Amino acid sequence: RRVVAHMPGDIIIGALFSVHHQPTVDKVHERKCGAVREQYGIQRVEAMLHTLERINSDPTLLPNITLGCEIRDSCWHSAVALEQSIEFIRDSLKPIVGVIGPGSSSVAIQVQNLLQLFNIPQIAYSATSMDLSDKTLFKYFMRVVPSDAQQARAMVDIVKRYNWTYVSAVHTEGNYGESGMEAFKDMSAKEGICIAHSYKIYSNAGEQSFDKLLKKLTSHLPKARVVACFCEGMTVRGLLMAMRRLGLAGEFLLLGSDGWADRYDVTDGYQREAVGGITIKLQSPDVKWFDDYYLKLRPETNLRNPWFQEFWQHRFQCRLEGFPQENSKYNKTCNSSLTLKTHHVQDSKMGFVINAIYSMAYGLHNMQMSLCPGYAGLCDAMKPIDGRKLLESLMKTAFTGVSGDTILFDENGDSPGRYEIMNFKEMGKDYFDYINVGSWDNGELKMDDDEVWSKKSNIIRSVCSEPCEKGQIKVIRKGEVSCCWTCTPCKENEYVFDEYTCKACQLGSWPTDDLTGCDLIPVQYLRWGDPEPIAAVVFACLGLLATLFVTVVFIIYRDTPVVKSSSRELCYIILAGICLGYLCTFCLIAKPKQIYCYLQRIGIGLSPAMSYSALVTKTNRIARILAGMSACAQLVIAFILICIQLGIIVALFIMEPPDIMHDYPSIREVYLICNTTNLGVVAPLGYNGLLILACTFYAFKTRNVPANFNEAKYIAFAMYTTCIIWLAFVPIYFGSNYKAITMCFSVSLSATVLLGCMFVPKVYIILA
Amino acid sequence: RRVVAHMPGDIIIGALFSVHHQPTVDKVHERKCGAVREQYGIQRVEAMLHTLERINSDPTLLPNITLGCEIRDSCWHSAVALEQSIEFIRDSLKPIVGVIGPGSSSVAIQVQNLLQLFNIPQIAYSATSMDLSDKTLFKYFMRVVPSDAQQARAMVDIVKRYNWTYVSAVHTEGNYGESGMEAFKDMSAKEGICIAHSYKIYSNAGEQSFDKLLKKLTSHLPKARVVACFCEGMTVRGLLMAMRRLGLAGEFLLLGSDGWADRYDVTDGYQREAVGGITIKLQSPDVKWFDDYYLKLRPETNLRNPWFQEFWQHRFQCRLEGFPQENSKYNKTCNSSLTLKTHHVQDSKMGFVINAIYSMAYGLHNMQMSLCPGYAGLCDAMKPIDGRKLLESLMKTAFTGVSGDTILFDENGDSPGRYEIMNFKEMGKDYFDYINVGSWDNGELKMDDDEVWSKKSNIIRSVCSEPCEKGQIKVIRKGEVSCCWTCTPCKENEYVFDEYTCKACQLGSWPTDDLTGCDLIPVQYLRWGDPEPIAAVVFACLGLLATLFVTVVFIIYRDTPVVKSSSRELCYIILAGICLGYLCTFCLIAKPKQIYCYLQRIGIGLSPAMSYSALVTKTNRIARILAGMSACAQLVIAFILICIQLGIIVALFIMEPPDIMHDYPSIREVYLICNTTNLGVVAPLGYNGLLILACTFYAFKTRNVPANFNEAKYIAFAMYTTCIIWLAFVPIYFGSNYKAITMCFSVSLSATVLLGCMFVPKVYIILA
Ligand SMILES: C[C@@H](NC(=O)c1ccc(C#Cc2cccc(F)c2)cn1)C(C)(C)O
Ligand SMILES: C[C@@H](NC(=O)c1ccc(C#Cc2cccc(F)c2)cn1)C(C)(C)O
Ligand SMILES: *[C@@H]1O[C@H](CO)[C@@H](O)[C@H](O)[C@H]1NC(C)=O
Ligand SMILES: *[C@@H]1O[C@H](CO)[C@@H](O)[C@H](O)[C@H]1NC(C)=O
Ligand SMILES: N[C@@H](Cn1oc(=O)[nH]c1=O)C(=O)O
Ligand SMILES: N[C@@H](Cn1oc(=O)[nH]c1=O)C(=O)O
Repeated sequence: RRVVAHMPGDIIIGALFSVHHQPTVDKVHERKCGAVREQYGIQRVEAMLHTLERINSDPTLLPNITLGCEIRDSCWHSAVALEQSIEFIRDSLKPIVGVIGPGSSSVAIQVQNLLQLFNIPQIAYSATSMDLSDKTLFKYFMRVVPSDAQQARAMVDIVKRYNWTYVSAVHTEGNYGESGMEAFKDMSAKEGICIAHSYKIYSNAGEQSFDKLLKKLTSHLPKARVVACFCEGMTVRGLLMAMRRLGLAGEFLLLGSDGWADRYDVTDGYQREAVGGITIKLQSPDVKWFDDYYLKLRPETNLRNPWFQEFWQHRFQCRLEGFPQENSKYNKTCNSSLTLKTHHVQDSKMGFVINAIYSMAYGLHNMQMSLCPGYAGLCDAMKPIDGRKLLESLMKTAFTGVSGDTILFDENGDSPGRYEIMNFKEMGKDYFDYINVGSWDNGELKMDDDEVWSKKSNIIRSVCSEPCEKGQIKVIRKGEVSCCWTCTPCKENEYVFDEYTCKACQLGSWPTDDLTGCDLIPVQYLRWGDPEPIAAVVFACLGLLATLFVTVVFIIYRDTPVVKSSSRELCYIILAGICLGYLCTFCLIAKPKQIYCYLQRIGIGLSPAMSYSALVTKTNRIARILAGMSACAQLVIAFILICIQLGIIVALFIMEPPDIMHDYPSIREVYLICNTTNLGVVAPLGYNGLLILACTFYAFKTRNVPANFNEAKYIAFAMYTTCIIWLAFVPIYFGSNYKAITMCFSVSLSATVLLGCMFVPKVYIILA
Repeated sequence: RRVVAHMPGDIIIGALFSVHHQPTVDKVHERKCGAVREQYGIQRVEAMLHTLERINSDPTLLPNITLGCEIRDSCWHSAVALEQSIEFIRDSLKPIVGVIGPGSSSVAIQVQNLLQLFNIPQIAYSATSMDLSDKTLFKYFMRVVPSDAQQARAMVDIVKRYNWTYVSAVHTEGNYGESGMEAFKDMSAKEGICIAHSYKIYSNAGEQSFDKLLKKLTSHLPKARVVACFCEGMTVRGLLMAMRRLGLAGEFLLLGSDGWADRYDVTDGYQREAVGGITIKLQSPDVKWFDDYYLKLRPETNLRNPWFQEFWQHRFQCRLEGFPQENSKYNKTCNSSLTLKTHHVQDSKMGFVINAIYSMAYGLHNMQMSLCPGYAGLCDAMKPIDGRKLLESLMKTAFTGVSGDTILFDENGDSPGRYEIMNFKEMGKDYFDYINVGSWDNGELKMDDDEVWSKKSNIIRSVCSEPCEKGQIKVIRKGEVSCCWTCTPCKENEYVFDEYTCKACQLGSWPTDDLTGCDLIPVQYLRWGDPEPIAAVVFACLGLLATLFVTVVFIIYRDTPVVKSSSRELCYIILAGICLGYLCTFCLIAKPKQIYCYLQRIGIGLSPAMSYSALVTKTNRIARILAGMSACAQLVIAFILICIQLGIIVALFIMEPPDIMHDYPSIREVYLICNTTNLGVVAPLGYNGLLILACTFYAFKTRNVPANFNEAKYIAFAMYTTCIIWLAFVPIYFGSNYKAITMCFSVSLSATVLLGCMFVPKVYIILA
């Protein structure tokens, strides 16, 4: 049978401390546990044994009655703990009023399942899983530490503070690890953090299992550089040993938890490989009187602790020949000059242990005051200590702990606490230490960023993709996870408005330089400047000068035989036509307005009509007198021709209303032109074409008949050239968007011809 | 204290049956359990009590020693089971050699944790979670049923067979639910099934909790219509009651598990709400002799079962006045005419129970044979039955079950088994029943689709995304389950590369039919067909005929002074010019090849050079005769003019060589054209322009020359016409492209202009 500690008393309290290590993977069934522990073992046992004596000596708490204890070894294993708990409850089948719960959460759950049947309150000091907070399943359980909900919140705050997005998660198999990592996963996935892969491993797994786990961790090495470890000390140590074996010292950042905390025994020997690791340690100041008591302990004068001699041998590698447990495995013998002071560290959760024991004692005390106030001792009503009443008192108890602060239990039996964020750093040459780099308390994370990463080149941010919101490139998520994307450039037509989605603008808009939202593209038009329009207006002005010169010559030589046969009225009509033809050039090249549009249509439709309508009748009169009514009748024929033309124009004007249109030929450029349908343009052109065809027929009929210096031949030349000119611009016109400019050129050419291949001869004669 | 069923024997085997219901959420701490169960309670208790006596009577198994039992009630609760297991082991602190493990997995885990410390083999009959398969943690645990891995695989097969992609998951709090749903989630997400949201709920949760769960289920109702339930009977029943309360009458399909199976107690009264539900039942044939024994049981003659009278009262609502357990709560009394035959169903897992009991018997038998071969009974070495040897024998034992098939245990203590898929259907009016609609064995899912959904209108496929595999439209995801997508059309340029991305192909490329890929665009060359090229070739051919006719005529009268106007060599240079001018049409209008693009440039640049060079020299001789050298110098001057032309054209040829070049005007259409640069076309054209303008300056002088048939006038006509015609094609050429065709027409006509006005005057004379 396993050995246990004893201490006599009126009320006997139980305790489960992991004096020995967890049983090896091959020896779990035998249920024998390995090496003795100092921080987790002998220190806690001695702490309990001394705090009990302190309580007994102190008259203000639990007066006139002694408090005894029964310490057993759980070996940090659920099965060993269950057997020891059976040994506790064997008396129920001096009673154990309560138990100071085991370190592990899963072990605590097993022990609690057994204890709650016998109404034995269990106060833990390091059980942190949220599962134990449920008082329906675990009624007789309290703890002097907060749950790991707060620890998961702390880890996620630390991860988000450094914008770590793509992390890898490891948690120890059990209840602490599983619950911790479930909480972390929830809160991280909620707030943008993405987990590369969540792994699990047993603390007592072999070397090969840790090797395989680390290989899987390296499978996402370049990107996922931070491993959030909701792991125990031994899991972290296993990962460190794996890093040693496979040569991975110093490219992973291990974000630990309370399992790792401040422990030197998890990073001794393997300091080089855990440098930079960030851990979360429950805040607990060193208990000074415990150190004063502990450091003076000697193996000769300490008999009440059955594991103290084994601890003495293990710590200082030696053999004590004067004791039954010689343990001749060790080579040397230890002289009576070795002390615990050399290389002494007090376990971080010592305070909590003392608090837990006090939490019980005060509880009993409160019950003592409430159940029989008068008697200063174990009254008749107290002989069978009721576990239910003790649970109630323990629930409502409050006092001042060894640390100094007050401690209380909430509705779920937890206790308020804060965390200290620590970083494992290298200070000197071959000297590594834990450095306090921040705190976390009720949601607020305070952290120095100078002590950790004393440079702008910190650990490579655990991000699965560079921030791709640089210009036209858009984020596409490949299903991998929200946090691993690739990148596709969005085209110039479209704009990005929300991530993952870029859409095209309608027809006359263009994206801004920032490439968010599209604005209105500036509208281009006929541009009074520019070489082409200025050349057009130059030609138009020269044309106008020629027209006015010709009209002057005509009007100052009226009764000259040169202009005798030619109907003066017909000539007037021709000159007016040519003038308005030239004018509509300026009427075209301008800022498109309604007054400009309607006038340009009338001008273009009328001027050819007005010129050629009189021209045809003139040629007809000549051809008829050759072939051998008229005068006024000639004028009325010309006038009815122009009348039907004007009727057609006004009809088209009414049918299709003239308005300023914003044409969009391509996706980039926008122009404004006045709404003139295909029919709206081709109708005047059609009519004028019929007119010119009739005119060429009649001119060809006349051809080269002798006249007043033979005008007919020149008129025929002009008619042929003007027909050619009209036909020339058709392909450039009817399948493009240079409407106005080419119309300007066309009309200017078609008038210069007439004003030239007519009159200009006559002017020469006038000069002669 | 709780009552326990007894049967005396030499070896006592324990059992834990859920005789009563689970304690209510309010009465958990008191640890009192509710109403008595028939299928899971009295039937299993009576089955064990009868199977043991059957074994005792049978001499071939366990001869000469009797097998007793101690049956206890676990009330389907971990705490009650743990206290009853403590009652089992109390004697070890006549020994309980083994227990027939409790029904639920979580309860089995607690009991196993306690039992393995005392080396008591535990054979379950319905514990199915995978967690119990781990023999490191649970060494003394065996089961006569397969693990939940196979069941999760069965559910995944069922969901994938009906293309249910977007399902919602519910699982009962515990281990069976938790482990089952983890397995389902893993393999489903692996294959492609999608979980809308995974919910968890306690079996004994209040009505409010089930209401909230169902509200959350309906929050994803239109898209997630299938709920995969890894739940117990009571969880499913709670969901059905919730559906009744807030009005669901066939809106969800509940895909159940072993917990639901074919149980009537989960759907009795609430049949309308579970119609269409598909469940998975472990295959086990009904044990007939159990029914024969059970149906004859009376409360008067059955004393060994302490719960039988309570069961009698609960089943047939009545009171037995003739027994101490009157239970006066019931109003009426039971007449001696009530039999269990009325409305009798045997629980689905009866076979497994009897197999487990037989398994323990056979284990003991094998040990008895191996340890004490000679002695027919408990030998001296067998008096303290070692649990280790028993576990070993139980592990290696195999035999024939009640069903008929052989029973064996694997390395993990499991047993082979197969599943039956059942569907809850309505046959008659107010008549609902479970129908076997399939089976599942070692990966093979064989299931009839006629009995379920006897029509083409089955349940709406649980998909959150209408399959938009309709050619052009692609899939884009958006922060959520990579399972629900929005469909966006890709544009005409691009093709779908992978269903999540569509990319644009090359400049000269187009997507194929059904958007499978981008192929090469056909080239739309200048084909010999079509009206325009045919007309061009017609004109070229008539030009050739005219040229050859003229050259014939010219030699017919070669020296005659009538044709001997000027150097007759010039009037051969011009003929050659016209000929090769026409010949260039063919090399300009054919398939663009290297040789043909070589020839076209030379032809186009060269022909006008020679024609107009000879013309200009002729005009120079005429102008000299008017001004009043000539002789043969004019040939050399024409030759040096051609020399400068050929220098220029060859220089341009060298600077930019004609090759095969692919123009891309738009993204859709492509052509093949020779890469004659803009400079390459404007430079020879520029020179020829200079030549023609000057040839007119000279013609301007020669208007009125009385000469040999007055050639000068005709040449002036030709020169004016050719200048005009060159001017006419400016808009169509520079502008709407159509380079080759327009050039063909231009060169074809400009010759006829000369050949038409220049020469045939002389030929006219010959013909007079
Ligand atoms: C550009 C376009 N030309 C015209 O649509 C057009 C319209 C009118 C005129 C004229 C005139 C004129 C000329 C002399 C006197 C007079 F009164 C009027 C020319 N071209 C097409 C047909 C494609 O060549
Ligand atoms: C289309 C284009 N025309 C030409 O680039 C071009 C080039 C060559 C000719 C010719 C000729 C010819 C004429 C007679 C005899 C002979 F041997 C050759 C015409 N146009 C422009 C100037 C825009 O009209
Ligand atoms: C993380 O937060 C933002 C990310 O854009 C950045 O400005 C900041 O420098 C990052 N690092 C720290 C230590 O905050
Ligand atoms: C979907 O289910 C039907 C039969 O239920 C059958 O077409 C096939 O199994 C599935 N089809 C697809 C597209 O997966
Ligand atoms: N909360 C932890 C406590 N703990 O675990 C370790 O490995 N060290 C340590 O302090 C647990 O529940 O296990
Ligand atoms: N398969 C369940 C057992 N079980 O759950 C029920 O609801 N009925 C039933 O037999 C388990 O493995 O725990």
